[PDB]
Parts: sequence; structure tokens; C-alpha cells
Amino acid sequence: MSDTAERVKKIVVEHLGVDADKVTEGASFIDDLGADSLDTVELVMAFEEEFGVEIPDDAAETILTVGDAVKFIDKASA
Repeated sequence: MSDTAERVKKIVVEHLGVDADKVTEGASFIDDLGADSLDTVELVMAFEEEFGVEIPDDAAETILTVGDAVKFIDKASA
């Protein structure tokens, strides 16, 4: 039913190569996936280039769980 969620999650599943079910709003790419700030940054950049938006650097710091990254891309998408 979601437009941005499905997109973000999809890209994450095709990029990370993990399960989609695991990609939930409360899914932290840091712990849930056991990744570091690096992974988060990379993902953010990918989505930014995919949708074609412009966000600050601090944004990557605010993006912890899927819901964060998704909500961000959707917010900047407008």
C-alpha cells in the first residue's frame, strides 16, 4: 500500500540481498543487520541518487531504522 516504503525496502533487498520481511519500520540496519555507520551512509546516498533528492549530512545520523530512511526519502521526494 506504501509507495516509498515498497521502494526503499525493495532497493534494500536488491542491494543488501536480504529478506524483505526483515525490512520492517523497526528494523535498524545497524543492529538488526549488524552494520556500521558506513552501510547507513552508502544506503542513504543510493536512495538520494535514485529518487534524485538533496539532504544534509546530519540526515544519515537521524536515519537509524527503515522507517527513518524511508520517511526521509519520502519527505525530500516532495
